[PDB]
Amino acid sequence: VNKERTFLAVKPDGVARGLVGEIIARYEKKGFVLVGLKQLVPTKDLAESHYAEHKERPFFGGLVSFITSGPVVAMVFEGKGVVASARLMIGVTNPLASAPGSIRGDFGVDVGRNIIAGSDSVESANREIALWFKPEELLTEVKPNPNLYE
Amino acid sequence: VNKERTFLAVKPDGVARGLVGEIIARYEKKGFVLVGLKQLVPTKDLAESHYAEHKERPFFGGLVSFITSGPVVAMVFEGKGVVASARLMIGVTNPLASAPGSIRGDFGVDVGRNIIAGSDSVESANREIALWFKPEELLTEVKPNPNLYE
Amino acid sequence: VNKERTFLAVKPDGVARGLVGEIIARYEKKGFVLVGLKQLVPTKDLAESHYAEHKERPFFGGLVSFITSGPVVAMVFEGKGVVASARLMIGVTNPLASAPGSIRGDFGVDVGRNIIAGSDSVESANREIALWFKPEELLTEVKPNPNLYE
Amino acid sequence: VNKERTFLAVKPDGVARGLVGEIIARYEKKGFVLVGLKQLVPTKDLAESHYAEHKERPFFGGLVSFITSGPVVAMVFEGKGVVASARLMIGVTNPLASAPGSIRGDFGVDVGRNIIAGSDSVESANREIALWFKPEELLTEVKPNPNLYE
Amino acid sequence: VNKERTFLAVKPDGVARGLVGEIIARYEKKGFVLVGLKQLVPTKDLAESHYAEHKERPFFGGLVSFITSGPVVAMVFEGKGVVASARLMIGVTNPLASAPGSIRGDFGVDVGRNIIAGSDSVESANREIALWFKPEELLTEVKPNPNLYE
Amino acid sequence: VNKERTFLAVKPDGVARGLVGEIIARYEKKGFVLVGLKQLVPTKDLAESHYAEHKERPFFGGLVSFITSGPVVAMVFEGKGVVASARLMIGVTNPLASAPGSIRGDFGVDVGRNIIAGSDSVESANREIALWFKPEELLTEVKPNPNLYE
Repeated sequence: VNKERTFLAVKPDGVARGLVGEIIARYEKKGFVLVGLKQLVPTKDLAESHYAEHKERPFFGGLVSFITSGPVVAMVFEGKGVVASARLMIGVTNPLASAPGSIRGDFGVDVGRNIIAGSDSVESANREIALWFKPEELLTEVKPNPNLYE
Repeated sequence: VNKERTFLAVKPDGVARGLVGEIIARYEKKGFVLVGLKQLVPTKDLAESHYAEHKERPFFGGLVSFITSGPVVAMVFEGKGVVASARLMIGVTNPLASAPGSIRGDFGVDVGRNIIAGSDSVESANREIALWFKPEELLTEVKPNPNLYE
Repeated sequence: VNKERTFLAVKPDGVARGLVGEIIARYEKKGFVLVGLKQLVPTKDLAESHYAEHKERPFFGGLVSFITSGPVVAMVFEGKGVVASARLMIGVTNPLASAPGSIRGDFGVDVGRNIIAGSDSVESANREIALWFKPEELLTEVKPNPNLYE
Repeated sequence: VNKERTFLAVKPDGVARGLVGEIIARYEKKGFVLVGLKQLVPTKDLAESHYAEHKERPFFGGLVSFITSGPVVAMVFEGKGVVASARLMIGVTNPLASAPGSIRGDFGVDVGRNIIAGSDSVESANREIALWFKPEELLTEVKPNPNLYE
Repeated sequence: VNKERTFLAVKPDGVARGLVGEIIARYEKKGFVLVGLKQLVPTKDLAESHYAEHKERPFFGGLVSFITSGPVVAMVFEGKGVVASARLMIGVTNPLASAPGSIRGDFGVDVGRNIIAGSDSVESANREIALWFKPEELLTEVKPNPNLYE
Repeated sequence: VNKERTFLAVKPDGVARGLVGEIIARYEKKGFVLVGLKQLVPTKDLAESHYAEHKERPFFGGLVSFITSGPVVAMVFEGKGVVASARLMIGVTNPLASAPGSIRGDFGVDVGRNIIAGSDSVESANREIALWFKPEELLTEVKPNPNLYE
């Protein structure tokens, strides 16, 4: 189904480096539809909840500290297979090993400053969307270019 | 002063044509800082207030109808001379007469589908920002790349 | 009216320099619709007819010789004000004096190797289209993106 | 040998989405030479012949219907290993699984709207070129940039 | 004549912002030929000599201080009318008033951080080239693409 | 460590094709820092030393002949994992088999005209840097954007 949605966050390093527009344009060109979008400086509570799966790990603190250190651009994109497709467009965890053409492959060098993060599964996407966005902040009616889907 | 701000709205035609990222990237490359950003479908009340200066004119209705017909990406950019600079980057009212290199010059053809609109003066910017955005939706602390200003 | 058409020819120097795609993309992004397109090596008869307005001038021979020296990409674009708009996107006769952002301003240096030429008026466009293209080579039904025109 | 040729068709969805110039530019930058180019609306006879290998399959009808639904940009490119190289530049059948950097990976989302198709072998290329183009529509003498081949 | 040369320096702010490649590519696409190129951190003596025309003015000190504050990418480009053409591609002194499409118009905001500077006349170019480059650092034989000049 | 360095040379075919700026921009966008840069026409002695590992092979002569046939743009980039990362950004030896998104994948077609070459290991990088550049030609103090490294 064409209504799958994923959550993407341009982290503070991506915003600070002026990469927001470049990133959004890659998803728009692909044909995914923007369904939610806003810039905010995450609070500690929102960050700890977002990274809750890592809470027992040592690196949890650093992830929380970094994401609340500056503005973040949060967005929700809709489309067929968007969850896995957006991860492929992002690259792998280590930017140095990500292929040229991917966001991290083209712009990043360090695991801890890897620019953007997207949901890893439909289930986590559904959880993340509900955490970061109020229902009224998301488009209800979506209309993709008519030349994108059979 | 380097803290001047302007309000820009990517209208429904610009969002529908997948031009949001392209537009944001032009302002980021220029060195202006994103201070507010969100997508919303304007209500009639917000639209009539935004276009209040034209309320006695015949074309008022059409402007209100069009802007509430679909999603809009609202944003606030900060920087020296941003109000006039952003207008220059946009082009003139008629896209056909706008120079190649400007947003309307590169992407538009009709006055009524001219993609984006920006504040025409600091005073109108201040009014528009307060209409479209709550104070907590705007960054308070802004940090431009350190190589941009003397 | 939205059905005006203009004739554009990417000259041999533009084809040889690998600029065909770059040029077509500029008109597509603008919103003009491709209505005719083909590559051919012009015959002397077609060239002399195309440049017939200059036939009494000394430089006529050189224009004819150059345009028949290699492949040319001929195209017809449709849209509101396309004739004048396409000239503005091209630049002025001398590439050195053309503004950055225009095709000649961005890519050319010499009057005699100025990459592309477009019709100078609706009347000349109508004549040029009929010279270079058979009626069955042109789209009859045209459908522009629906977000381009009011 | 440097004179191998392949047939590429930008399908109706690619033309409708304004991707013709972007696609041609990718092959020009690569160093392949444009040897044939035209826009046409395929007739049913030409479509059934093009897709003749699938004629016994159920999905044959849909392929024929779609390709004759609007304009197509047909082209022939020449160069060493162009047949396999052009397929690699295109991506795999499913755009969602195509790598960022490839045409389908960057712009497509659905198998049935996958933008462009290229010959799968030299033999099929030779058949397709002869179907879509008359011999006089193809360049006989080809001259690649002199810095491309040893 | 096609052998005119101009001197361009990407100042410390341009180097620091990662704009070197973008700038060089604009001149290469235009058709000008790179005849000299190097990165160096200017010494005070070289800076005072470069800005010698302003030595009696108050702002002289600041120009000298800034240009010696970090790496500079110095280059010499060759081609017809390159001196005036390169200035047009750069924009005017104030980046805010420079047109979109020009380097300063697209990337700058402050007079004192205006990214790049080029020779203002053939005479000053000849002086600047001799100051910044040793004769053996410059190409003697130049070969422009053959499709650029008549 | 973040101070690893690699040597890259845009070969004569890359310079001749106007690809210098495009290539430098890819490394700048990635976040690597330019630490050395110059254009020169290699002497036979420098070439034979650069390709010394192949001196017993038949193709040695051709490599030496080609690299001394015209200008070369030599550069040194600094950053974490830059040696392997730059090779990945370049592609594989055969441009036809290099993935779209890589420099050779996007721009090349022949093994002998493969545009650019980078060090294959830290040890060879250290040798190549010392061969092509004098110590005073390299930046001593390097400052990467502060948003690149943790």
